[PDB]
Amino acid sequence: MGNRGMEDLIPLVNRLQDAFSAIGQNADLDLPQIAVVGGQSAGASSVLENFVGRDFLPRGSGIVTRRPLVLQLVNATTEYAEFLHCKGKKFTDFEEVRLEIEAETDRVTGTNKGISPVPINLRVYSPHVLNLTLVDLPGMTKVPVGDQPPDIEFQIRDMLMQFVTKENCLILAVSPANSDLANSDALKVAKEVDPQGQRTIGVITKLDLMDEGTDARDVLENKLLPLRRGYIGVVNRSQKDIDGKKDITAALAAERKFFLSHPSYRHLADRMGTPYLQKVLNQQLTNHIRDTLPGLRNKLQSQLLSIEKEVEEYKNFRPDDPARKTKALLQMVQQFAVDFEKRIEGSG
Amino acid sequence: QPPDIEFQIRDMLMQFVTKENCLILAVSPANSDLANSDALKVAKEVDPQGQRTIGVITKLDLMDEGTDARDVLENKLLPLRRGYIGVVNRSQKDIDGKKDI
Ligand SMILES: Nc1nc2c(ncn2[C@@H]2O[C@H](COP(=O)(O)OP(=O)(O)O)[C@@H](O)[C@H]2O)c(=O)[nH]1
Ligand SMILES: Nc1nc2c(ncn2[C@@H]2O[C@H](COP(=O)(O)OP(=O)(O)O)[C@@H](O)[C@H]2O)c(=O)[nH]1
Ligand SMILES: [Mg+2]
Repeated sequence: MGNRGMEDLIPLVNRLQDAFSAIGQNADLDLPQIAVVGGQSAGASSVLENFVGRDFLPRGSGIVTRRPLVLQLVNATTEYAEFLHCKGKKFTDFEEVRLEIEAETDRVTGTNKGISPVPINLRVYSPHVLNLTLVDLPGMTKVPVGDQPPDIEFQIRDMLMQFVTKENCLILAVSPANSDLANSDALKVAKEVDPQGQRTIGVITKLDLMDEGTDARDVLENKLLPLRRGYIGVVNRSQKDIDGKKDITAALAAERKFFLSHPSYRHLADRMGTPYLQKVLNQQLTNHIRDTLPGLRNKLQSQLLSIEKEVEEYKNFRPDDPARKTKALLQMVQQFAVDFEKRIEGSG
Repeated sequence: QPPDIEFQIRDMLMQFVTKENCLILAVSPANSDLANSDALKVAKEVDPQGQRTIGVITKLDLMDEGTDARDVLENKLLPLRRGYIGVVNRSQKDIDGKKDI
């Protein structure tokens, strides 16, 4: 478990914040939010929790993500979690967090596969995290089931648009490997909000459920459908694994063996896996934080220039200074005589 | 393929399933959530009452270990008037292996 690529980026945020906080101003470290987009049963929830590094989300077959979950990571001296609707309560075990998520979902949506556009806000504190916003959205569908109205498609789409048309947001498009990539819904959305692929990152899931004799080699090599940032293959847990409480360590080891042994993927074994997706995202934050430094320097540079002309004199102040008093006297008298002539004569 | 490939293919479907004296076979794999099928959405829009539509489930040997399609084959998840029929075809390895029908 855990995400150790944050450690190299936490102090940079602290140092810059301490730099501005001393002057009574805050640092515009507007780190982007990460939205996970995909279709029903694509694997989005499994992907997202691997970036957080904690096992707390609900996952499995069926419509499990019935409400948008917004996770806010906050740097803190101790690790704990809390909800907005459980004010005054403290969560010290993520299993309780997962159960609360299901309970809060059913209380509003019912049990017959309902949805609700009102999100759930989870705030996890920890010393090993940045101040990040992570969004876990419901998957998209075509036809209603259970109590879903005829317009279930568009209600889900609007929930999606509110979080992906927002600037400064990484779109993490997850698609299954055992379905034709031309018929993925994630990529249809990405190419409508991010035409040039500057934000979009593709993930290919379910590489271990391919039909025998077929592979995704022309996908992971960015040949079938060119994507600016390429595709990353991942092998998450199976539904049996979820119900079997399979450990994370075993899942990662199996993912490593898979890519190292599959004949069509060995030459890409180092571009794929859970840890590589962490590295790409972390590197994506680091590029953003370092791309904003020029603005911060210019702000401080402008302020010094404005203040410098006066503090040059204040720093040399001595109360016993006849020269200052007489210089002040000549300035006041010259100001009065100019103001006086202005009002009477019209000069100036 | 131009940007409007989606609506060019759809306009071809709407020339054969938008008329009477026609049966429609809604084909969809079983290794994906049935709620996301494009076959049913088209059939439901053209044949709301399910008079003509018949559902087919094509890939039952490719389902993730630990689940099954009973909720569909028993016409419970998305009840369809004429039910659903499950089939198991030749894999890609078999097509290239010259396996007899
Ligand atoms: N074996 C395997 N199972 C997967 C993979 N990706 C997703 N699944 C399964 O697909 C189901 C759906 O997972 P989930 O992410 O909750 O779908 P979601 O509704 O999009 O969140 C789960 O049972 C996962 O175990 C994969 O790469 N390999
Ligand atoms: N293993 C397996 N493969 C299947 C099954 N049904 C279809 N396929 C595969 O589906 C692939 C494409 O089928 P096809 O009918 O051409 O899809 P189409 O583009 O709609 O015609 C073929 O390679 C088949 O081997 C199945 O039940 N099991
Ligand atoms: Mg989900």
